[PDB]
Amino acid sequence: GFMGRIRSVYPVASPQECNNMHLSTLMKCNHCDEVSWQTCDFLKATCEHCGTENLVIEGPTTCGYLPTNAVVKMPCPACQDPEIGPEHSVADYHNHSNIETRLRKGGRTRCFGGCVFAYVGCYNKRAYWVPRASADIGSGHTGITGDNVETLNEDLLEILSRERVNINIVGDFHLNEEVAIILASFSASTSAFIDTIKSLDYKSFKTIVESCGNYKVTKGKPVKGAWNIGQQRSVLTPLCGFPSQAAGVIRSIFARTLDAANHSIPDLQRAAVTILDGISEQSLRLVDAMVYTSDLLTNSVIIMAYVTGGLVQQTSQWLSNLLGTTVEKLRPIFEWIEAKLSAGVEFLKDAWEILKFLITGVFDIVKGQIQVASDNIKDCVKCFIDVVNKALEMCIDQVTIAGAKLRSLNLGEVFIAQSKGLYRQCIRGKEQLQLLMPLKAPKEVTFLEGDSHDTVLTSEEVVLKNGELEALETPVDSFTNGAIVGTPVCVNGLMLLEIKDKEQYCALSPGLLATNNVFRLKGG
Ligand SMILES: [Zn+2]
Ligand SMILES: [Zn+2]
Repeated sequence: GFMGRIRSVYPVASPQECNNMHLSTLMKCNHCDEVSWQTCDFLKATCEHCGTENLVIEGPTTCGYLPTNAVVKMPCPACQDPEIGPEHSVADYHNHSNIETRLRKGGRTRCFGGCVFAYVGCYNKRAYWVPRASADIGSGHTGITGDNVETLNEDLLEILSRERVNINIVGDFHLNEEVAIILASFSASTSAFIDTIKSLDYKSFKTIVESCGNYKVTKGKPVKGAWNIGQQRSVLTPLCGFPSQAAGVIRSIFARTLDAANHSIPDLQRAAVTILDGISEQSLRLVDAMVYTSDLLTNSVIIMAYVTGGLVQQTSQWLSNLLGTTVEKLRPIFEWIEAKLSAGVEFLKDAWEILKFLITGVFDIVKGQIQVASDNIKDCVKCFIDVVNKALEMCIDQVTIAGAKLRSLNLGEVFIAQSKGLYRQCIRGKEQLQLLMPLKAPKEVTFLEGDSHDTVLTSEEVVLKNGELEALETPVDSFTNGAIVGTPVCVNGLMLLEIKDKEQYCALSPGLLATNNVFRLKGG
């Protein structure tokens, strides 16, 4: 506010070095009829569910952890009104502030959740108040003041009066709301928090929380007498009353409630977008960082609706990247997804789970079909994978390399899919190739490009041979756990790596490494 008065409070050079406090009262919201801790100033509170501004009514209140250079900013009626204006006297503020005050020996004060606030001045038509006295139940928390407060107050006390508060992750470590708002408590801007929240894991959560706080972080699954992080606890609780801006965004995002009603998912998505943008210009990028890079667990409708809308584009991207081609022949997959997204809330959590598979799922491509690696694949995901595999099976045909017929996959580029991996049929000419070619044989040698196991090359003598070919389903690692070593052979015009005692041969790649497709010679 006025620089001289603020500097008598804090060793502060500019009003912007002052940190806003988190104030909240437990009260019902007329619009949503729910009783929730609502963020507020001295007179107005906002529902974190409804998002509607309300008038503070008597109830338990708290100021949360007190930050450095703490202030409570409020719109100034006097500064806003045209007649009185930005220049006004301390007592003229108090007349139109419509904030009832108690007169102490130091001057007018106002109390809130165990802090006594004093008015320093207006600045940019906003009043600044500072806490002249502030309780501490430990870790800077101001405690709760109200009628049935001790039950909650005693829990808070046991976690917080410790020199080092103990964070205990009870199960497996996962990004949920409580973890997010604890990390957010350390970030001076929402933008900064975005970068820190990426690729989060127990170690990084441990190093960050411990470096920047009086915390000790334990992953003992068995719970202790301190702050236990299990699952599904709201960030709308005084223990999570951190005052920073990022924490404020995270608390709002995870508290909004959108009624899915009979709306389709792309409708809820458009609704989600506007709700999220009003919270913060960074919130879309914040949720994206949390969902796509740190495996956020939540049941929030807004967060789920924001990311799962679209979905076809995210699915096409996922498909194009692992098939290495355009996926417009796979049209059936996208119609199905459009259809299920139109169902609305019914499909919402299945959309959520499909998305998470696209991001972190573990599979291989075998005989032109996706094969997942885990049997805890959810029922909604098994159904989705079988939608995809049925679309691929429409694109399956037969290519015949000279000597044998091999399973094809016509996807705007023909791929070979007899075995694990998708193989291009790139032919490079013997001209200039590293290994010397007898040129006895036609220069119709074929390579096949794709996933390649490391190879050792005993001798570079090339050995032509002929006879008919057999296509074999067997994987190379099944017969070769160790790196495969061999001397090249060309049968009818493509390099098949060979070891003589084994009756099997494997195809070669540009760069001369071995591949999964494997063949044998007629009659063994
Ligand atoms: Zn409400
Ligand atoms: Zn004023």
